[PDB]
Amino acid sequence: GLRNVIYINETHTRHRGWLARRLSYVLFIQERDVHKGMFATNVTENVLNSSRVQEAIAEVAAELNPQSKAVNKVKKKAKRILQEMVATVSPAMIRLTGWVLLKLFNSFFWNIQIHKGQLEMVKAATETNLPLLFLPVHRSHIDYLLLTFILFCHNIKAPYIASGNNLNIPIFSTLIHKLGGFFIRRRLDETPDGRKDVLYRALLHGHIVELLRQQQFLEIFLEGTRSRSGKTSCARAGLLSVVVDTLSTNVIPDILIIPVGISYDRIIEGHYNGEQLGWSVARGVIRMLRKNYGCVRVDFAQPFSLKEYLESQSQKPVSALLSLEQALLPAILPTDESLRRRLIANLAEHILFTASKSCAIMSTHIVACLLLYRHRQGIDLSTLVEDFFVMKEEVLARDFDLGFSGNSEDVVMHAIQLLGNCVTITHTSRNDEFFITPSTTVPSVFELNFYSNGVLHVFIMEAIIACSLYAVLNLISQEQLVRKAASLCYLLSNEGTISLPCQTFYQVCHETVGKFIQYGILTVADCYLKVSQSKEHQQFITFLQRLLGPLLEAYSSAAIFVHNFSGPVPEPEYLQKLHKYLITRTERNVAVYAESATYCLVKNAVKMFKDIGVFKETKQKRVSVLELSSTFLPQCNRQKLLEYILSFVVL
Ligand SMILES: CC(C)(COP(=O)(O)OP(=O)(O)OC[C@H]1O[C@@H](n2cnc3c(N)ncnc32)[C@H](O)[C@@H]1OP(=O)(O)O)[C@@H](O)C(=O)NCCC(=O)NCCS
Ligand SMILES: CCCCCCCCCCCCCCCC(=O)OC[C@@H](O)COP(=O)(O)O
Repeated sequence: GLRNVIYINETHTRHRGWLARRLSYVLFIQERDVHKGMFATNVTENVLNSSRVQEAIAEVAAELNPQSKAVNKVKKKAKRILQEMVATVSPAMIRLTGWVLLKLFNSFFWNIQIHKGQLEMVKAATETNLPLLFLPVHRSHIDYLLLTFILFCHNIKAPYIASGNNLNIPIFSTLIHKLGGFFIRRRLDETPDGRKDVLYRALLHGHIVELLRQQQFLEIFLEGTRSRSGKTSCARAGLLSVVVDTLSTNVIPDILIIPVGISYDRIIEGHYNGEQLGWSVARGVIRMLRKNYGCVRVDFAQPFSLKEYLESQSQKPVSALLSLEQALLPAILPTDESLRRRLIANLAEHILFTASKSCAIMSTHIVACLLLYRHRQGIDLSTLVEDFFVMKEEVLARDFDLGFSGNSEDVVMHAIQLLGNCVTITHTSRNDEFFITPSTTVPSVFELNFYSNGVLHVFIMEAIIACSLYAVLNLISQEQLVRKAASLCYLLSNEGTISLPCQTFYQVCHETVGKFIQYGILTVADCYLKVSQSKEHQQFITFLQRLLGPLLEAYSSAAIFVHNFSGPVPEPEYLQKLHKYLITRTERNVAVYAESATYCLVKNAVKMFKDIGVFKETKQKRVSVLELSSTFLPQCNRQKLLEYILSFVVL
């Protein structure tokens, strides 16, 4: 029950015949319904006529005086900001781009899958007179080309995209402006001379207020950048404040929010090893686009009402105040605007979770997951083909989408040829069957790990309970397992979203222990559970244990570096000589999983220690210098902090 948006023969057009086939596409572009009338107009004028904006202008001028006829200057400046900000969509441009993208996608992709039922909802959300808001998860640059192209090819008007100021350059800007992309500043700060450019912020508020008030569609990537790790990073609540404020003020009745999940079998950009490790370009871009990449699946979550969601928050009698340190450390070592911050901050996480949990699991995702953790030593095809069937069922049985179908053999054989850089395909003695080992080198592994992290979010919970199960043992008391698991969540907090922000970890772990008894891995003898001593269950427990190896090893070997920490140092200088150590631990062959040396997990560990408050952040001259906290001034605390993390990791 799917749809391939790129698959366009004459059957997708009205006119038919030899000629009508030969020019199939050009007709399909002609038949699309996009006119100038259904786009917001008089935007600059309406934003410059705003009573908030003119008052914001009125006071910024007032400061500059010894009558006050300098208003001309600030007003003339205020205009120029909107002149570089606002977008101006041209149906002519959109069609002609859509045509090109329909050629190019059909060149360097195999297909782009859409579940009709998910879009038939969006076409019901469209035909109610409300402004929609599309919140995808940033992974590759192609994300912002797809989201629009998918809608354009179902007779839906292109959304106005919130774009980084980087792209604002001559020619390339005036193209983007005509394709809906409106440019916004980074940090919204002219200079540290001024506190806040009240004018710019008021104009930015006004623009979005106006663009929503005219019932147009908005596209915001809540992840400031695309993910280097290959999993959803920390959500930014920058613009969601601007969009919620619009509702808070009562200038528009309601907004619909649509989480989107775009999964790639192979991202055009490829591995991020170049960053994670720490003429000739244009040649590289030719070398880039001449390669083929795999399948794509874009998954739209159910549109929900922000108005109702914001009411639903006011039904909660008490909010979550517990600190990451106050959760963990006491178990290891014997308001007015702050509520408003948390309120909008949680929404962003709730969205990214919903989006990330829509993303379809790919073939590469499943192959990498097996190759890294299930085997590593490397296996002959037949065993991997039989496993690829077994894993596929494990994913479907947990209610997740697959971005592949057909013969397991062929779906794996396709997926190998994408991982051809990491994977080595050889011939074994007295066999017609071919052998498959992955790379365990410094640079190659990161590519396998990156694509492997695609599946991590399906098993992330069961893995925490699987690690905690091993932890508690060194006839389990259920309370202790939940209590122990609950911290391993607070510890791996920064690494990624584990569950919905609206419920506590205790409950999530209780439910996931509740799942293990339903599967029948744990059974009843306060409650006393026993682990099923069955080959299949044990190998699954050890797979789930192994799966979190890199994510614990890095956090362990991070604390091994803290053991000897000399004086206060700037963080950007520290992170490099912490990241050096983890590379040096592969270089010497001390670190087990070479995955751990990735730059992403280093930032997570330091932010985790900064959340725990081992390093007291005392930022100066616009950089974070790390002060070794009074609690962790002695050695015996850091010793226990090291001993603790070691309990979860298998030796
Ligand atoms: C413009 C943008 C950069 C703003 O984020 P930022 O400036 O980096 O983040 P800050 O926390 O410094 O934002 C400052 C303001 O945001 C608002 N804000 C940020 N987090 C907030 C939260 N949790 N609750 C309420 N308001 C919040 C406040 O009004 C805050 O005011 P302040 O300056 O007095 O603190 C925005 O782009 C963003 O972060 N999110 C969208 C990402 C994006 O579209 N990037 C382009 C690539 S497609
Ligand atoms: C049918 C035709 C479809 C029309 C397609 C038009 C698409 C318009 C694109 C608008 C401009 C892009 C949107 C903003 C995205 C953006 O700003 O990406 C850059 C950052 O996130 C990532 O930065 P980094 O990872 O640090 O390089």
